[PDB]
Amino acid sequence: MEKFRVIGSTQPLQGEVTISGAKNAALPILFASILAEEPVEVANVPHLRDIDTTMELLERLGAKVERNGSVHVDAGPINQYCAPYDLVKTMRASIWALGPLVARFGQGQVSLPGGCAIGARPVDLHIHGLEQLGATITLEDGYVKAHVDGRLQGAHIVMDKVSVGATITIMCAATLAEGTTVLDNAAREPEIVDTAMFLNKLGAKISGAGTDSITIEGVERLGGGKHAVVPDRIETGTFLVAAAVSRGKIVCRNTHAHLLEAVLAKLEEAGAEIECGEDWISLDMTGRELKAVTVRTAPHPGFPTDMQAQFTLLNMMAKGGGVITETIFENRFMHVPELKRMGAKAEIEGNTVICGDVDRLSGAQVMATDLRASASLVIAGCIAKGETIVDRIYHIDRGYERIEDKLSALGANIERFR
Amino acid sequence: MEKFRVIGSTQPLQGEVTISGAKNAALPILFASILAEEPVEVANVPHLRDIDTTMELLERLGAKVERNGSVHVDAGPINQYCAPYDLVKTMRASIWALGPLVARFGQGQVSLPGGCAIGARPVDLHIHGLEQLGATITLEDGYVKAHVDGRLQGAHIVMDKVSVGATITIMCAATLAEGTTVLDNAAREPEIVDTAMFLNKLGAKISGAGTDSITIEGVERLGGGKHAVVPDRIETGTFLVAAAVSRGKIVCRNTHAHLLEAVLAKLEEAGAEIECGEDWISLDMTGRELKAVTVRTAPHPGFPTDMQAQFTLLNMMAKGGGVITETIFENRFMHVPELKRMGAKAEIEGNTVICGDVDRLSGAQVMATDLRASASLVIAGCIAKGETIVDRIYHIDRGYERIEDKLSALGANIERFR
Amino acid sequence: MEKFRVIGSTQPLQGEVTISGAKNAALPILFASILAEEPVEVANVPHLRDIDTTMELLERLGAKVERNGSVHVDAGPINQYCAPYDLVKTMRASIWALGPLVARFGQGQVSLPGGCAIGARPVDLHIHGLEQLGATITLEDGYVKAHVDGRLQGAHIVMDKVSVGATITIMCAATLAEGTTVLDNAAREPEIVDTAMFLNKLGAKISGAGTDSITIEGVERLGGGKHAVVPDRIETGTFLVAAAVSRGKIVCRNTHAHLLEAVLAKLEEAGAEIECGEDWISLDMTGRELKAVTVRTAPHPGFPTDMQAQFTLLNMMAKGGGVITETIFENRFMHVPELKRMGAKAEIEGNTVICGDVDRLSGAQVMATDLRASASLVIAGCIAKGETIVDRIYHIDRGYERIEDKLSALGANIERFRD
Amino acid sequence: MEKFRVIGSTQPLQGEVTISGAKNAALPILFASILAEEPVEVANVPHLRDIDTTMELLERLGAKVERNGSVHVDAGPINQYCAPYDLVKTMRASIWALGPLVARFGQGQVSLPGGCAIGARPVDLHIHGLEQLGATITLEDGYVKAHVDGRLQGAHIVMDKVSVGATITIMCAATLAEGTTVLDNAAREPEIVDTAMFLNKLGAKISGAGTDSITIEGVERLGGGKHAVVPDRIETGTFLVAAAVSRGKIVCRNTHAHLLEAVLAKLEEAGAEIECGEDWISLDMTGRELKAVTVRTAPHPGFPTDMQAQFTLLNMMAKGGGVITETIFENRFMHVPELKRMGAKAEIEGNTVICGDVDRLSGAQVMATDLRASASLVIAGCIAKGETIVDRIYHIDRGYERIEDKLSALGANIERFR
Ligand SMILES: CC(=O)N[C@H]1[C@@H](OP(=O)(O)OP(=O)(O)OC[C@H]2O[C@@H](n3ccc(=O)[nH]c3=O)[C@H](O)[C@@H]2O)O[C@H](CO)[C@@H](O)[C@@H]1O
Ligand SMILES: CC(=O)N[C@H]1[C@@H](OP(=O)(O)OP(=O)(O)OC[C@H]2O[C@@H](n3ccc(=O)[nH]c3=O)[C@H](O)[C@@H]2O)O[C@H](CO)[C@@H](O)[C@@H]1O
Ligand SMILES: CC(=O)N[C@H]1[C@@H](OP(=O)(O)OP(=O)(O)OC[C@H]2O[C@@H](n3ccc(=O)[nH]c3=O)[C@H](O)[C@@H]2O)O[C@H](CO)[C@@H](O)[C@@H]1O
Ligand SMILES: CC(=O)N[C@H]1[C@@H](OP(=O)(O)OP(=O)(O)OC[C@H]2O[C@@H](n3ccc(=O)[nH]c3=O)[C@H](O)[C@@H]2O)O[C@H](CO)[C@@H](O)[C@@H]1O
Ligand SMILES: *[C@H](C)[C@H](O)P(=O)(O)O
Ligand SMILES: *[C@H](C)[C@H](O)P(=O)(O)O
Ligand SMILES: *[C@H](C)[C@H](O)P(=O)(O)O
Ligand SMILES: *[C@H](C)[C@H](O)P(=O)(O)O
Ligand code: NA
Ligand code: NA
Ligand code: NA
Ligand code: NA
Ligand code: NA
Repeated sequence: MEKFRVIGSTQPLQGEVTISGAKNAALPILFASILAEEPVEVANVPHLRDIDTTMELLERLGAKVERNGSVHVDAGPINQYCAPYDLVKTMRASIWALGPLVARFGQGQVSLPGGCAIGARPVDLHIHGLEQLGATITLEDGYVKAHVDGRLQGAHIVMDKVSVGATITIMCAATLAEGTTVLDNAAREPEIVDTAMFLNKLGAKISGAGTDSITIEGVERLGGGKHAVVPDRIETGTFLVAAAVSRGKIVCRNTHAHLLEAVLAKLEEAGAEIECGEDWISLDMTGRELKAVTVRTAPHPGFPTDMQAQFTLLNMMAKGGGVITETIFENRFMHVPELKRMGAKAEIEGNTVICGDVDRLSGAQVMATDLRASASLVIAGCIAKGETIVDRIYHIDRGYERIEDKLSALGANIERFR
Repeated sequence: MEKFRVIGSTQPLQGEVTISGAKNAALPILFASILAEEPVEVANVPHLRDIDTTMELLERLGAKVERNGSVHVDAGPINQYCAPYDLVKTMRASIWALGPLVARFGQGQVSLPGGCAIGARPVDLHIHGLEQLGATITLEDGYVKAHVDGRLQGAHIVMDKVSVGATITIMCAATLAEGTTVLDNAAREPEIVDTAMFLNKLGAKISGAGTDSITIEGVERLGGGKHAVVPDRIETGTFLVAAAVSRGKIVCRNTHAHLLEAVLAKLEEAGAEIECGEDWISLDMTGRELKAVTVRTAPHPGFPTDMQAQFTLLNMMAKGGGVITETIFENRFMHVPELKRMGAKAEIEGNTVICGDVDRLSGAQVMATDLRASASLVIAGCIAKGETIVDRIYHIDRGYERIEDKLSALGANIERFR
Repeated sequence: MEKFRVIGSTQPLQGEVTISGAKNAALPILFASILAEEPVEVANVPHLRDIDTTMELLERLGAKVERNGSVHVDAGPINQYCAPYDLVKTMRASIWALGPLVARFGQGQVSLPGGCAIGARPVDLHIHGLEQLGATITLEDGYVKAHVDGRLQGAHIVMDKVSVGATITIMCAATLAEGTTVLDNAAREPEIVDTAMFLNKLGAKISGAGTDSITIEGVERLGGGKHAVVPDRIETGTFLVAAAVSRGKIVCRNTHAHLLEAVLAKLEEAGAEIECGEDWISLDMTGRELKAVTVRTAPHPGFPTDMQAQFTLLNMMAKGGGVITETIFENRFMHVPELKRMGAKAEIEGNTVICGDVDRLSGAQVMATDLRASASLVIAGCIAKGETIVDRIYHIDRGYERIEDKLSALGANIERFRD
Repeated sequence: MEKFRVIGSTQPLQGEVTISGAKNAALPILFASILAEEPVEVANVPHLRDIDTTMELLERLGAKVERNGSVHVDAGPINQYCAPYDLVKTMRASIWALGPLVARFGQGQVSLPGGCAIGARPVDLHIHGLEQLGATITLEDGYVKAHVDGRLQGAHIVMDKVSVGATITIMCAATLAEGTTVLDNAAREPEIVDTAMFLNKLGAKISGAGTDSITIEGVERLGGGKHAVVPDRIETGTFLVAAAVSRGKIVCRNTHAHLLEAVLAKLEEAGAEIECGEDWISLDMTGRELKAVTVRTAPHPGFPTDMQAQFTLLNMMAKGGGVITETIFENRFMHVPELKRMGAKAEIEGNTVICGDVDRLSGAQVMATDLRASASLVIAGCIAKGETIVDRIYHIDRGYERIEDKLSALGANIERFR
């Protein structure tokens, strides 16, 4: 198991960082490419483990896949329709293959994702969504087995809850259904907007993406095309926090303020000065005193739960307390007892963390548990005093491309080892 | 203390009900008219106590007010700026007086509302939204005291949580600020749309209302005009549920399905046949079995917390159990133990009620506690066996207009008495 | 509708206060006397609205009832078996009438309590506990109708949750059942112990009260007798909070520390010097810095939920934050938005209050919603700057005896008034 | 990693099983023996990973240790005082080393445990209680470092909350203090009672163990002795559920009903025939109808949280719903989504699972995440239709001795493989 050895410092993290394509846009785009009958190019895809898994999954369906900067996909010759346990237990996102498969081939099988470290994370909304589009779905031997005689049919659908994943499953499958689909109470996340933009280039007709009502007019087939994935707003916030919490000064390139206004306002409120350009965001925390903030996770454009662990660390270092309420997932405070091992002060109650204030963390051996928690611990390591060992660092590589290099270019002292 | 004596019946409720203007659009529109220098007419306003309290409150500022079908307001000669405790303790919506006063006159005092039966209901967002428009705000003798030297200044504001009230405060006040305001993560409720249509008729420049990003270009003054208040989606919901739970058959006039797509979909799922027209909605339940649903309250267009009490009842009488989860207010199951007095089966756990199934309620003396719970008890009274006395019915009059007359036309047996 | 006009001061509250008998012991014991075939005298009973309500409820069953220092009760000639809606809507402890009546007479009807301000407060455990003693129970037109053909039958009962009320129902009712009952996971509140002491004087055979396992050996009947009610630990805590929060000095007479060790340790943790005698407790906070504390309400001997609102105020005036977590009742933070009107700082999330720090509160008009919140507002009145009007003050009289007079003896400026 | 291959059947699980000594007794007793200057012998100790790890902990302090039926410990020559990271990350109960060490040697160091999967599990109450006995405690490099100049000082302590672990820590440490200690609001779990019996045989002076006030009079030193560990009530509960959920008939030996009255009563309420002897409990579910039940977890003698996963399975197979509220640990529902893979039906909200009804589960591949979930998954494997693979089965050996053997003796078809 790979680990990070991090040697901390009161040195501010400063410099520049090039922000990669969004993990959470590139995934649903690549799964959406199953619908396409012609070759497809997806530019600005980061190198992550979840993309290798996704790439392998498409290969195992009969698609031809190749990558470096872009990923090229020829989904034309797809002639298998299963996403097996072996891969799904690796990556629950695999659920996204069920919609495109049934919609294009009338058939689809996908291992039901078991339990996630951050929550039970059921998929009822995906299932009920495709059923509403005319599919028949069962569970046999732990596989969600879906099928429809003919084409899926357009329907008016109102989501019980706001769900990113399910909004996508339904929107994507609806592109090849007969007639028109109106999905109400959809999620507004910008990766949804990007997945629609991509599909529309292939010959789909999706309108209202990024509003709570999405209209999809079904077409008989989708073609080919090129698309550059939207920048990663979470990677972006992650580095801004890294600068904020170290009295630092950083500019993020190839990223856009409109993707993360809630985070940018919270960072301004915690003391930072923020500037924005055509395609960059800068943060200056030099000579500014870090102040605690109150936070409530919520659907976009509210505060994203993917920034929650990073702001737990911020508040732990910020004077004036700091309270974080997590509404989205039920078990996403696993970073707290780890940070406590480094001398951090906080208390948990239901869905809320109440942070104390601490001048400086102490290096210690800690263990990553999930993707965003993992990053917070590495940042903690950078500012702490002495040597930090972050075990199980493969979690980071699921969502950050070569984070040790990116942070090293900012003055961090990080070693990847076995 | 007025009461309702209801004699229940197995007879399904049938007929027509004419839906009134939305209470929650009428109110902010009325408070918004404080910004107007010229006479205003607000049509399609229901007769509720809360609208009387709002009228009394404008009178006390120096406005000229009168009504019957419409409400007529001349806020030109206003020369006092305090909303006093004796009225605010009656109706917390009075905080809406603060923003217009300070925006137009540079000054405002409103009594800080105390505890609500359904929740703590703080107004921290209203105060902090106004502070970002450049107002200086104190609390003194229980009065939220706001002031600004000159005009408020437009700003970029990102809401910390979704709030209907706070969104309104900020939008209305920004219509007279110098420069442009952008309000992100605003509430999307349809009463916000209405208020904004109203304000634009007076010379305001508000775009994006009904989306999560509201842009307001400030103007130096607003003039006069005439506006008709959007129909009440909650009152619509309430009668649709009455029909459904008595296995009956109704049509609601002067309403629009697009105001309540979440409610209509749960009524369909529960078994009801629903048709919609240009300005009407019907529900037919005759010879259809009532089926339990799970519901989760959320901000519009999700399932409204103002429909939750009524849907508790529906589940209590429906087969298959039913689960209602309330995310918005922390204490809105006060109806449950009073319904249990009538023989209902339910268990509360945290923010969730788990309903059993019951064939028919039994009449009993019960007590209304809040507006929406009140109507649930009344509906319950109509289907129960024997006589139900609902104490403290003045709550119903705050939000429904002569509901004993509307239900009477549908065949209910209801007496108002002391 | 009565109010208090409180005028605040920085002068610490100082002096003595004589603790009355526990309301929450007085009540079960009076409902318990329904079992008694002959005269009973209950000493050390406070003068409260809830006791007046209990005495009328007893009268309406056919008991003969008088009071002043004590309450005298002859339950011998009881001839009716209904607790009517008009009384239960007033006081939900009226549910305790169900078990004695069914146990002694084979029958009892009691109106099913509605919603309470502080939580839904179902009574399913009382009912189920009585069903398991052999009773048949139905809900008919809002009334809990219980009957049994003959005497109740002892049973081994394991409580699904800890409930003060239900433990008492089952305990009392069991004293006239045939054979032996063992109640497990029983509440251990001292008011249960005192009710058990009371019943045993009348010829009952209750053992293990105050532990999690209570054995009741049923008897055929119960005599009469005399009992002085245990001190009120909540009133005790409430005055000790008053001294502490006013940076003052107090001694409470006719009370015992062993009733509230959890409150005392938190008061010491808040920075107070506390001393105890055989029947008194003193607190001195003079020259001392009030420090915030974290609290988790929990069954006795844990931190009592009835002290929560008062400790909410304590933490709001204390430095260092302060976190209060309520695990018992679901909606018991109504005092918070009212204290906010007086300038307090706190935020609520779920079952937890996170308190800020404030040097001095500010007088304002405020509304009592419940008994314990009522007292916290009064105490806040005493230390705030200026005048405070506490509306709907009748709540306080449900559980405190002439509280304005007790506070006035300490230095407070309080006026009960109308209109 | 070892796995179980289970092949399910409708065959009822029937026969006998011998209950071992309680895991949760044997551990605190073996940590308690750090106090003793003379050899100690602890009989009826189960063969479990956690007991190997404890024996290793003890040796590393310099104690002499053998086992098989019993564990022998000679703590006399202890010359070291650290519980290192490499052991604590394996088993957080190593915290119980801290108290005995500082009590006996004036010094102790223990790695601050990180996150547990079932909750954050802080240890604040152990620290604050040892400080109240006169210890000075610090956090340094992730180690809890305790020390006192001389002997500990008996104190009057009220626990902020009920904690099994801290109760024991404070109780054990107090046996060597100068003077008397009174631990109010103490935990009452029978494993505390057992530990105190063990200590009094060595010369300690503990009384009240079993109630909420424990009085310990300090002595100078403690000698040696023999003690048979109390039967495991959770292992007992677990086999009783296995029979109940299989329409089965079982008798458990070397166990006592008074250890688990809460569980027996819910089993009876579920429709099972229970009978109890001097040292046995039997359950007969043959030809009986399994009925759902409600459970609220709570401190002993309430319903134990270590039975909650098993009772989740039970209610999932029982008719009439089933609600389970967990009030002790904040993330103890990880079995749920894994059972869903097997066709189980249930939803979760906050601290509560709302169970549906299923006639028979479907074999699938599933993942154990903790001790009690692990066992519930194996039992589900025995009653499901088809083949079930439970991965990461080492979890189960942390607390159940040779469970595949105990279950085969009841009819089951289980295979341990790699
Ligand atoms: C795009 C991606 O690869 N993963 C992201 C995606 O996860 P994901 O799409 O799983 O997140 P969702 O918005 O679907 O889920 C949010 C909440 O809704 C619940 N829910 C969801 C579906 C369902 O059928 N039933 C149900 O109850 C989930 O358990 C969770 O409690 O959005 C999350 C919300 O920002 C991000 O944190 C994840 O990083
Ligand atoms: C229009 C009107 O007269 N009343 C409606 C309005 O109330 P209202 O405008 O009060 O509702 P909000 O959306 O503002 O409140 C929603 C949640 O946000 C919280 N919050 C609100 C303001 C604030 O400054 N801080 C804060 O934390 C509230 O306590 C609540 O828990 O919207 C509610 C939600 O649809 C409706 O049920 C009410 O019937
Ligand atoms: C007259 C009297 O002595 N009143 C006290 C008594 O009230 P009371 O006896 O009502 O309080 P309980 O101990 O019964 O209630 C504890 C918890 O159990 C729940 N519950 C209770 C009974 C039941 O049948 N089902 C059920 O679910 C309640 O809703 C509550 O959440 O104890 C409370 C808790 O210490 C004190 O605050 C009250 O001042
Ligand atoms: C080795 C052992 O005997 N383990 C058992 C023991 O664990 P353990 O002794 O760790 O359990 P505790 O009773 O201490 O913990 C109960 C609750 O208190 C909290 N807490 C605990 C200690 C502390 O210092 N601060 C704090 O907040 C925990 O988060 C938990 O939510 O009791 C549990 C409760 O039945 C059982 O499930 C475990 O199997
Ligand atoms: C953990 C985050 C989930 O189970 P995965 O499928 O995304 O790994
Ligand atoms: C209850 C709904 C609130 O407290 P009000 O101010 O509207 O009376
Ligand atoms: C409120 C405290 C309850 O409903 P009561 O019966 O004591 O008035
Ligand atoms: C999980 C059960 C805890 O971390 P452990 O230390 O007992 O493994
Ligand atoms: Na902080
Ligand atoms: Na139902
Ligand atoms: Na404080
Ligand atoms: Na609540
Ligand atoms: Na079930």
